[PDB]
Amino acid sequence: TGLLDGKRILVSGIITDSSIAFHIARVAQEQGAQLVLTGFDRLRLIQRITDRLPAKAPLLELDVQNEEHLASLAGRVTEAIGAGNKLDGVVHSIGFMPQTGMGINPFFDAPYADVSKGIHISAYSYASMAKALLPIMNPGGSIVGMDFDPSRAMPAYNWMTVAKSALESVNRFVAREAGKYGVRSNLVAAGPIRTLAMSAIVGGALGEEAGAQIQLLEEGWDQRAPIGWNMKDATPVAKTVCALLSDWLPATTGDIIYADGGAHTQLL
Amino acid sequence: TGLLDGKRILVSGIITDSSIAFHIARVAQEQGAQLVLTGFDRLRLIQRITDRLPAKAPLLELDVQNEEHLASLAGRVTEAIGAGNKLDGVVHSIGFMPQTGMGINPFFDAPYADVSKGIHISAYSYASMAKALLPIMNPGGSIVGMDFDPSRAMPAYNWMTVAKSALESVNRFVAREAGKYGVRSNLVAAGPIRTLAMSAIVGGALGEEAGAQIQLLEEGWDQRAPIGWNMKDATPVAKTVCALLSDWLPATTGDIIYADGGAHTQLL
Amino acid sequence: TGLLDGKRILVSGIITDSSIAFHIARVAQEQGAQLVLTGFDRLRLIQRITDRLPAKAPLLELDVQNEEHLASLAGRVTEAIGAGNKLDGVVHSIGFMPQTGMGINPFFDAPYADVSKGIHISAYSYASMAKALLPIMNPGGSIVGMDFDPSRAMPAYNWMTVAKSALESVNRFVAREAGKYGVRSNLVAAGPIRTLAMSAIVGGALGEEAGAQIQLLEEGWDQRAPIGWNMKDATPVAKTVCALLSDWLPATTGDIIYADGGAHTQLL
Amino acid sequence: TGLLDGKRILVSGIITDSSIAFHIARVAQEQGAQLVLTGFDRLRLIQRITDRLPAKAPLLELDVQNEEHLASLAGRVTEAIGAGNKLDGVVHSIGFMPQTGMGINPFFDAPYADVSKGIHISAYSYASMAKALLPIMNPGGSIVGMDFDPSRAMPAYNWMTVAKSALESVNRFVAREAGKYGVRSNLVAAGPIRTLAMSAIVGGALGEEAGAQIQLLEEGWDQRAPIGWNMKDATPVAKTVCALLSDWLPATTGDIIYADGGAHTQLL
Ligand SMILES: NC(=O)c1ccc[n+]([C@@H]2O[C@H](COP(=O)([O-])OP(=O)(O)OC[C@H]3O[C@@H](n4cnc5c(N)ncnc54)[C@H](O)[C@@H]3O)[C@@H](O)[C@H]2O)c1
Ligand SMILES: NC(=O)c1ccc[n+]([C@@H]2O[C@H](COP(=O)([O-])OP(=O)(O)OC[C@H]3O[C@@H](n4cnc5c(N)ncnc54)[C@H](O)[C@@H]3O)[C@@H](O)[C@H]2O)c1
Ligand SMILES: NC(=O)c1ccc[n+]([C@@H]2O[C@H](COP(=O)([O-])OP(=O)(O)OC[C@H]3O[C@@H](n4cnc5c(N)ncnc54)[C@H](O)[C@@H]3O)[C@@H](O)[C@H]2O)c1
Ligand SMILES: NC(=O)c1ccc[n+]([C@@H]2O[C@H](COP(=O)([O-])OP(=O)(O)OC[C@H]3O[C@@H](n4cnc5c(N)ncnc54)[C@H](O)[C@@H]3O)[C@@H](O)[C@H]2O)c1
Repeated sequence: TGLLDGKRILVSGIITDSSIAFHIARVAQEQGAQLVLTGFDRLRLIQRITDRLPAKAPLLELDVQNEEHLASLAGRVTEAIGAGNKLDGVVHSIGFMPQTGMGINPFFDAPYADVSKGIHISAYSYASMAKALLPIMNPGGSIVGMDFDPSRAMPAYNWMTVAKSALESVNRFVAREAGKYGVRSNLVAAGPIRTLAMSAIVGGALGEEAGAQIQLLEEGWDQRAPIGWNMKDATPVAKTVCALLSDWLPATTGDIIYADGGAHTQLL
Repeated sequence: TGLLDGKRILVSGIITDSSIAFHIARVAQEQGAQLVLTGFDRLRLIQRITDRLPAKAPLLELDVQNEEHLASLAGRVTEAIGAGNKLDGVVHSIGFMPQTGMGINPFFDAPYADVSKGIHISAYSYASMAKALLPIMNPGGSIVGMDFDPSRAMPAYNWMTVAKSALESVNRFVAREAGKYGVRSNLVAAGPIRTLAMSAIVGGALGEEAGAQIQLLEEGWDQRAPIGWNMKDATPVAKTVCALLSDWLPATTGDIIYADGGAHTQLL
Repeated sequence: TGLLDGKRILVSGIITDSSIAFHIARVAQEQGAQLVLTGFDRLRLIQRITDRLPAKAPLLELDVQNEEHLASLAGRVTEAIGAGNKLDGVVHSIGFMPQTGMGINPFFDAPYADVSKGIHISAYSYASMAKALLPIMNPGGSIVGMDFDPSRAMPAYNWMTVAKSALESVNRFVAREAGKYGVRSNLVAAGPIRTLAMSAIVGGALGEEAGAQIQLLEEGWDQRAPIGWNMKDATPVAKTVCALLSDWLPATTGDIIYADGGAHTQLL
Repeated sequence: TGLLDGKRILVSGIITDSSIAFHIARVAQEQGAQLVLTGFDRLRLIQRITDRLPAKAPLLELDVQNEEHLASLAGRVTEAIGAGNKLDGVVHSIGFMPQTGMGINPFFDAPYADVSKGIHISAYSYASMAKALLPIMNPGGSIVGMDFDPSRAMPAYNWMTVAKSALESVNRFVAREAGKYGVRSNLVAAGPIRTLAMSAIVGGALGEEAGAQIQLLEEGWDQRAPIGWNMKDATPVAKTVCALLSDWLPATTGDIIYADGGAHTQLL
């Protein structure tokens, strides 16, 4: 018997086969979950990547900055899962910050429009998704978002760290609203993961100094983590998201679970 | 298939049928775990209470303040589980603070010997148990302890809160040592639970003012918790301990999971 | 000898005589600081209110959302303090969240444009001010911003709490940039203060339920605070801002000082 | 006019001229405070070191583990400051952990008696001192203790970190009791300081690996700190203690002020 046997779960954020959400979707399906997927802009690309998941899952277009996509979301989901069926889980694995807000570009040089775009996609959208999906969620349901520990400032991450701080605050309020539906809302704070974007940054896409800093940050992470950290393996992160989607953390809400090898609990 | 299918788990802290550890033991057995239990002082009492668990589990005497009990523990466990078998899980559900360190008795009036006894049992023993059990634990293993959020001072709990602050610090160091064995170490910070001791305190066993404060603390907790809090139900806490004992939080260590209805994430 | 004797300090955020920044400006002048003030929109109003300060201070127009005001700020300040003189201190006491983002209006109903306006003014502007003022700041300088503890979600404050979480994150990055100039950056997290806006909210300006919640929040605050909390007295907050502007906290940066009567350190 | 003009302050913890408390005492006297000093065991040594302070200060014997010294403390202080005079400030700058609880000696190998001694001196004594001194403290008074950020586990510091976690918890309760006298209670969390004991540890007194780890910890600290960290300079720490002893942080209690160059607010 699967951990998510009989659960209907919406998974957003797949772009490539290295996306954290691809691994969340794989593990959830291995655990008996019936999935509905949401994708942004490049849907032909997303459909081909998701064809490799162990089971079939309908794909729906969702640009979190689009008011029409959000207003029609619940109707499109229920149409994909069948009338009279509701979701048991929602996975928010969406994040973006324009290049001006990250890397070698000075912190003070990011124009507000770019910061605002990044916060809209990375933080506000967590509330936006919950607003659209809570009316079609079952009691005992679970909303999970992806976080990167922003409690301390760090090189290169810059305004994305600010967006994550706002996300953690948004999550605590989403928990208040979700509670009225008998639904939990939590974040998984993951360690660094070698996604296509991350590999590009290490490769110097956002500047040499930013690349050097991010590579050093990842090395320090594995060193600190009492059980180590493998940036090339998103499976421990995917399993943690599934733990929160399950009935096994029923008294946890407005909270953050750290899937970071325990690195944030250690100084050196 | 059970969440803890094939896992060998040691569970300490059963005294009565309302002990949090009784519920941890029940849920773990419902989930396919094979248990070994440890009990303090009143073993005839503990054996009769544990007879009501869905499956048989050997009972071993363990006074955490006794150096001989700790030195012979691993040998006694392996004798109960069979030579060549190791533990996959350890549950520390032990806590005690002499009456002088709690309730209406003034904070400044607790003599050091009493505070020291309370910290020995409630905090140091987490390290003591890990030292005794880590040599007989399998990689991928998990040690879980019971916590009561001590980040803020609260009426009546007094020196027990101080002992919990020390426990959280001990846990982060146990995580460093346990990591070398491929073992995780975490705490479950539970909301208030109506154990025999708790009911006695509400009943005024530690003074009227302390009883009034603890009853008010519990009411505020349910009010704050976005999903509510049922002090009479230890099952959500027991399930959370099992989530940490499972393979579903594999990247979490030196950490604290809050099974408190989300009360600590809300101000009012 | 005054605490801020010989210091040139910029103070933003005065709108009325009950503004926290009015009290910051008064105490700073009582302590020998030479001030330059910034005001938003209603400058005739601000000039008349600031006429009541114990000493004269030049007033400069500053709309933090205006790119031209920010680009000319340093030039206007240096013109007011004299060529060859730099600032020793900067006070950010600016906050705003459109009504849709606060009170009885549901959390999910705040449109992004309103949230974005609120975050621009309340969080991004802390970075904006530092970018404009750091080139005209002396080593040993200090930037202070006003915070309202957003670590936990609370009724009514809603998106303003989210903006404060973003502000705390912005502050840690401003500290990195300010450090290069030998300048500190910190926040003062104040308890609730009966400003004109706060009195209006208690009076039901943002809805009855929000008014009731905010009044209850303030009462709980004084109760929890080991030294109490007087919402009608901004002087303890003003003194704390001056402590950070002084040479008496020289090793504190990227940090938060709580001037809340110790309420955040107590559960009940 | 001095920051502590007319204040009567008790300063414990002087052992050598590099003790943090020596610098606290110097800065306080430079700021007009009238001091009373307490010393442990080697009083002839302490008297000769304190002779170098800018002004005379009476020295009283105080072993925090001695019940008689604590019971007679208030009487001895009032005798030194004159009948009808009370203290305005108390500085707790006392810390000790037996060698078994620190360095290369394994975390699990520290016997409870040694851990208990270390917690008695380093944490319980903060409550012990407050109990003895609060009856002879004026309203508006301030108690300050010395902390080393224990929120994360770190190599070598081991059980001393556990003692600091307990100290932070003790401080929040001392704040509750001190509030009844109109007195504040706070901790100063300092960065690493090259005291005689610290230099000895870097020199390998607690083992080579511990020495290497502590030297690395200090280097990382200066690197992270946006304003840097000078382990050879206790003056910024001494000034911060004086800020808390002054009337300039009147709304801060049960709290922790970080005098660490802002290192704890930065990840890398
Ligand atoms: N990679 C890491 O090291 C790391 C660590 C911790 C947390 N996270 C977080 O995990 C989440 C997933 O990112 P990832 O690392 O797997 O990278 P990714 O690039 O694989 O996924 C990000 C996703 O966001 C989507 N997205 C962007 N703008 C959108 C919009 N307007 N509407 C809808 N979707 C939009 C993209 O299509 C993409 O699928 C993000 O929240 C990220 O911040 C990443
Ligand atoms: N009850 C609550 O509200 C609450 C909330 C959060 C956390 N906790 C924690 O949960 C844990 C379990 O306590 P509980 O609430 O179930 O109460 P309990 O009284 O049922 O269990 C405490 C156990 O500690 C054992 N113990 C005491 N001294 C011992 C010693 N010297 N050696 C070995 N065992 C010893 C007792 O025998 C008992 O089985 C404790 O750590 C407690 O602090 C309790
Ligand atoms: N009142 C409280 O209970 C409380 C508690 C903690 C923190 N704070 C914070 O203290 C700060 C000062 O607010 P206050 O409570 O004294 O109220 P206030 O209304 O007196 O001051 C807020 C100021 O922000 C200014 N402002 C708004 N939009 C601006 C813009 N576009 N450009 C420039 N300035 C702009 C206003 O002109 C006003 O002077 C804010 O950051 C607030 O969030 C308030
Ligand atoms: N040195 C650092 O890097 C550092 C950093 C942060 C915090 N701290 C803390 O600062 C405080 C002062 O220590 P320090 O670093 O200046 O070292 P220190 O050795 O100079 O001072 C410690 C003092 O504690 C006293 N003490 C020990 N046992 C005692 C007892 N039984 N009764 C009374 N006094 C007793 C000693 O006599 C000594 O004066 C301690 O709490 C320490 O943990 C030190």
